Order: sequence, then C-alpha cells, then structure tokens
Amino acid sequence: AAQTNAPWGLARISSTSPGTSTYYYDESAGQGSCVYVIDTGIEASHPEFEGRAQMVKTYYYSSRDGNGHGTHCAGTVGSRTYGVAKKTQLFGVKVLDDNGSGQYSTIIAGMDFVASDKNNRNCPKGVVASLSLGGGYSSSVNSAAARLQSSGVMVAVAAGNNNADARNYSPASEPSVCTVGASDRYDRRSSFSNYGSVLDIFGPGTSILSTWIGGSTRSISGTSMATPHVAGLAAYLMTLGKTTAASACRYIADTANKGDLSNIPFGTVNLLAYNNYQA
Ligand SMILES: [Ca+2]
Repeated sequence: AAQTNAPWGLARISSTSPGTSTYYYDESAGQGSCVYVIDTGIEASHPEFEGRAQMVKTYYYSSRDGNGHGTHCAGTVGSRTYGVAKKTQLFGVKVLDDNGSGQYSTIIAGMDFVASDKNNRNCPKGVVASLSLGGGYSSSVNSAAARLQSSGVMVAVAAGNNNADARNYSPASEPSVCTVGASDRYDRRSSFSNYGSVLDIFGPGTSILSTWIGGSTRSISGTSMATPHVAGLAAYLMTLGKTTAASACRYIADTANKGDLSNIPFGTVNLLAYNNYQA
C-alpha cells in the first residue's frame, strides 16, 4: 500500500532516506492488534478513527479528551490519514487531566489497568501501549511500566523533552521498556529531545500533523509524538508476525535505519524507526 502526500513522519518510517512524502506499508495495517494510548484521552468520535477508537478508562470526572494531546497521539498510532497502523484498535486510558497533568499514583494505576484490561479485549495479533508522559525519576513509576511490559504488552514511552539525560526521568529510565527519542524532518535530533544510554530508538517528533479535539487536526512536537510512531510500528509488525510484544523494541532497533541522525550525543543510539516494507 502507498499513501501519497503523507505526513512527513509516516513517510520517514517507511523510507531509507529523508525528504520523501509517500507512506508505504503492508495493507494488513495492524489489523487484529490493539494499542492503548495512556494520556489525556481520545476523542473517539473523530471521523479519522473510523469507529476503531474507544475510551476504556478514566480517573477523572469525564473520559473525554478536553486537551487534545491524547487524541493527537492516538491519531499517530492509528488514524486513517495520520496513523502508522491504520487498522489497529485504539483504547484510551485517561491518566492525565485536561491540563495534561497527572499524579504518579494515577499514572501507575492506569498502567496496571492495561496489564489486566488486555485480557478483556480481542487482540489476537498482540497488544501495545503508548505512554506519552513523564516526570522525574521514580522507581515506582518505572516498576509499573516494567510490570506492564512483563504482562505481554509492548510498552513504548517518551524519552522526555528536557534536552537532558533520560536516566533522570520515568518511565523513560526503565530498562525493560522501549524509550523513544524525537527527530526532525532533516534527520536531526529534535532540539528538545532527551538522550542517553536509556534510549532504545528515535522516531519522528518535530512538527507532527495528527488529529485533535473538536474533529480537527494540528501540527505539534514532542517525544510524545515520536512514541506513537513506534507504538504504531510495533502493532503493524506484530500483525505481520515479524515480532512479539516481548521483543518488538529489540526487533525495531535491530531493523532501524542506523547512523543516519545528526546531533546524537556520544553514547546515545543512532537508530531511527523503519518498517522495512518492500512495496
Ligand atoms: Ca530493553
């Protein structure tokens, strides 16, 4: 399959070189997989989700996305136009309020929720979680992310936007999950992206067009935007039978475009997510 005039990030994930604008992918498109988006929620009624999105949990007085951030992330995972895995099922877990804030205890509860709730969903090709959130180091937050991964969910988490070493942030610093840095259209590390030995992979994170609340669309930037590219890629690869939740991060790193990014600090991986699709 080929989507012409795709967002640059989708084109990049299917390309050995920057500067192209068509997204190429196997038509299976993540069918039979599920991705949980743990964030501010998802506007499920957005035409771009085609009935494939559902709120499953909230810790606040509403499950609606009153922010936009979660809807944007969900769109990059699996909207028809802006998504990597255009046939995946999307499940929203609102651990962040409409200001994008959340107490660590609520975030941890949301991760443990997904670890159980996947047993209530039909996801024969496998389960992914995209966590576009972060705060300072907390062993408890890291441990929750490790449990979620351990339960059989491919966990992708944002490295953070501090232009700092991700070892000081959680869940970014958790070794057993997939920590994702952000890059730009010109294959440079995004200026805000955290870095460090704890990073596993880079994905497109600067100027990312995707869905927003009120049925609209928006371009925004963050390691929160790179993460769902990787989450979506994982879902896509799992439906293709190429990998499993346990080894998808490893598989993505093994099959990445290597040594192509600039401004990568010494000791940080130079690996950009790539679907290796031969059209
Ligand atoms: Ca690891």
